[PDB]
Amino acid sequence: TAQQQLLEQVRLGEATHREDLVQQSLYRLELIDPNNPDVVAARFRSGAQKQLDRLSQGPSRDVKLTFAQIAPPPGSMVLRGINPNGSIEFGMRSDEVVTKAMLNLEYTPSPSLLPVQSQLKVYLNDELMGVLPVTKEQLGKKTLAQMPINPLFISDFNRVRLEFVGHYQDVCEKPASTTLWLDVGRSSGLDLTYQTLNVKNDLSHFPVPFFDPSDNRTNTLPMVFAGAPDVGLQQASAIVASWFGSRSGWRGQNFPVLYNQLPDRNAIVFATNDKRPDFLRDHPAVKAPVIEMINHPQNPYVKLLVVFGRDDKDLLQAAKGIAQGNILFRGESVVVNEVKPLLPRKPYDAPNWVRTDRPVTFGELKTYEEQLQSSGLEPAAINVSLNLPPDLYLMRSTGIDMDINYRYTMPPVKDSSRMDISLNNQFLQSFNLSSKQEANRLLLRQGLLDGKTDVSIPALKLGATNQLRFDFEYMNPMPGGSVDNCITFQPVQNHVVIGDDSTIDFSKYYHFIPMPDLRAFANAGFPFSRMADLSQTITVMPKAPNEAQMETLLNTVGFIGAQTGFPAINLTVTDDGSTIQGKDADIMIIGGIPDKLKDDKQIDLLVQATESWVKTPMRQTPFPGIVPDESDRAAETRSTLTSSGAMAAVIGFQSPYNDQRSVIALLADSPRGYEMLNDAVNDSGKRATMFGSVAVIRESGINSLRVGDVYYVGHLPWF
Repeated sequence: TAQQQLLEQVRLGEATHREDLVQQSLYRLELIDPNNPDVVAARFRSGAQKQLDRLSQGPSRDVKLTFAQIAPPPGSMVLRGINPNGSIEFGMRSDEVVTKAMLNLEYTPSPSLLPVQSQLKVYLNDELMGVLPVTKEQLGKKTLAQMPINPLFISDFNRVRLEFVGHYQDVCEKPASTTLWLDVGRSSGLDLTYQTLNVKNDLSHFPVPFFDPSDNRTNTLPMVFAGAPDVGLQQASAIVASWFGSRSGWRGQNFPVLYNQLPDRNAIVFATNDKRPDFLRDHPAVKAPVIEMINHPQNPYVKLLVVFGRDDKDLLQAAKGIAQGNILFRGESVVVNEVKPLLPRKPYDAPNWVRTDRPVTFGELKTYEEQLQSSGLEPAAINVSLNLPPDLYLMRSTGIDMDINYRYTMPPVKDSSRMDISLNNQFLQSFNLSSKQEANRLLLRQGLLDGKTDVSIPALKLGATNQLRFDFEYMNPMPGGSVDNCITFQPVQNHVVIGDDSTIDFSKYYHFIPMPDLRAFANAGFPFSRMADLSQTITVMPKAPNEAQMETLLNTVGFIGAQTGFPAINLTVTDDGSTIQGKDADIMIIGGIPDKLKDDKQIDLLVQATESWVKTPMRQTPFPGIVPDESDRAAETRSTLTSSGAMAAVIGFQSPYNDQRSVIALLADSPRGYEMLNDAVNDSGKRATMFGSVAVIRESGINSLRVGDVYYVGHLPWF
């Protein structure tokens, strides 16, 4: 049984005195079956009296994880004497257990390294589990190696570390030399199998059965309705999708929808008191909004979440309660009472976005403790990734001012070691590390130096996302002395630390951005992401939406709430285009166009049935400047073509009701085109290839362009 392996892991962890493994195993055995006396006794070992009180009272998946997918970008790894460690990380869900795991390697040792002495080691969260010595027959040839992985040592989050220690000379070998290396091919990878378990129908660990942060793959939980949902039900589903997208984050969001059809995976079921789904028939009527989880009628391995309410208002209340907290999930059939309204949100208050009104310390930008430090012969570059609003604008002034406090080891040379600051892989400035020792006396034979630096960056172009990089480049002397009698310096590991007191400020920027620019929409959700809860957005959805339109709306709202750090609890989904007249908000149109906005002549592309037309700009440049050129973006020709092919596009134009407000519409003509539009929307890689004002999505790919009038949104004072 799986619980037997869980208890074996439990006793293994206590034998190794590792609290992380045992705690995860307990969480798992309690998830699968918390009723047996064994789990309550094991929890007693891990207050203590309560455990004694209650004590007295499947399908499997085979996956391939090659180095080309879960390694640094190039995939291939080169291990040297300065960077001999290489890590590969993967995660296991809390509802699945790994039975068999195998590691396959394909490496080529350098021809010059000494045999036997040079060996390659593997570490699965430490726990040295084998060494691979280098023989004479494999000194300079490609080798195939296979080594099993013990399943009992695998936890929720774990990595495998490849340590390469090698030598090429007995005496006077040069460190950091290129003669020693060990290239690891990208074809190498792991080989493990996961097995699902029939977890208990308990809502206490919400939403682990439906979404667990341990899984690093895309979260694709579907949704099921009764068919042709009403306006309020669409709003509730959009709110739930936004909350789930915010919770998932960068994993990827995809919410397929079904109409009165059972799914084949964990899904959310929306069922009012009336028009109940066919499989939910004979469920007793409810008087209050209630949330419960029920097993799939066919197999118990699929867990379904059912949201029940008297009417669409109760469903909206339940969705708003789910988006917020204080629900206190426990057992099943948890009811949601009146939910307090959310407090008003200041613009640009997204939790993910870095604060702009006040200086931001490096401590809050740090995600894990070991991010702001490095060690080794050549310390690794410290990377600090910060998400920024996409409308930051600089108007002839000093840009990002940042104070840096750092600690570094004393360099061997006086005035050679430098610290390099790079933004978006662009060199910014260099600072020389001080030293108090001459090189001539280095052949003769304890503190840590401190440093303070003030840095100002022009930063004309920032973008939706960016990262920093601090490179500490030392000079390491080679062996010297006389030729007949040489002396080699023993390598010493040097540590570089960036203090948390370092602050970065963006208070000298302005919220100005040319429009229409859907690249910011693709990367940050602008302008709907200006309000974290989407309190200034109206969604125009077609009457009686089909599956494709519901899926497109769900995916768009999920990605918008994923780029933003907060769910959209105040989104307003409408059914007709007449109500948006005389309103001050950003209108997002899904699958179609209102007749009043379709003949305003600001539209640069309109796909209607088999006929579509586009306004070609005058001249398109691959790399535009900061200031848009109106002459270049002026329309030149309008060509209309008709064909049976499937196509979709996303366009943006100024709202005809307000100068500041903007309208972005997603349009499709055929179900295939809807499929391609969904795929482009939910895919992060494809969504980053769109810019300008019109972005067509054909089978070849996405070919965007910029055309039309330019309207500026924001506040810009005198100059």
